[PDB]
Amino acid sequence: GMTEYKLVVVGAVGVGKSALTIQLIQNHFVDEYDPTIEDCYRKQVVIDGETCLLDILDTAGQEEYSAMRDQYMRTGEGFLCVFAINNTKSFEDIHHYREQIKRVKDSEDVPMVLVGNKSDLPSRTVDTKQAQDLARSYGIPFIETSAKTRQGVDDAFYTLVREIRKHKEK
Ligand SMILES: Nc1nc2c(ncn2[C@@H]2O[C@H](COP(=O)(O)OP(=O)(O)O)[C@@H](O)[C@H]2O)c(=O)[nH]1
Ligand SMILES: *Sc1ccc(F)c(F)c1
Ligand SMILES: [Mg+2]
Repeated sequence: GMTEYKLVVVGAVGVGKSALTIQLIQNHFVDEYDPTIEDCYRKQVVIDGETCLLDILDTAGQEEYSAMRDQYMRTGEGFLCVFAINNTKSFEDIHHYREQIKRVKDSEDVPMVLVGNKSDLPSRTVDTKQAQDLARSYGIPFIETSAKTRQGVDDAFYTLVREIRKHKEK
């Protein structure tokens, strides 16, 4: 089979995890997608000339059993840590997600990309400089996206694949 990357999209409810994922997969923007639905998507793409399969888990937070969260964190190779630029709490929540993924994988070397979504809105509580500072402290890229306009969306996902590649070649 073609090379396969397992990606997991995490972050506070309402930040745009579903909208980002559906924009990547189906190239349209979804105004309303039930906040409580968690689903694994598949999409064949070409990244740096490489035909590959993306398995993307669009997460929805708490699970029936915490075992289920741990399972997808161990399976996942890379994580999109998403906040919304007009939501400070969602930015603060990033610390929790960073910690929890490292904790479950018991690793200090977990491919991640920090994503500030909703960049199309003038309304902004988290400046680029603040987000850049956090990503720098993690040693990971920061990308601003808009699931609505599509800006930055392929970059967010493809960068995460490239981060996974760097980990795997070690
Ligand atoms: N303006 C704007 N709205 C967005 C963007 N991404 C998501 N939304 C809206 O934010 C709300 C929550 O998005 P959703 O994808 O369901 O967030 P999730 O809970 O993280 O899965 C929905 O009403 C979306 O239409 C974006 O990039 N720009
Ligand atoms: S689509 C998917 C399901 C589970 C998982 F851990 C992933 F990384 C992707
Ligand atoms: Mg959702």
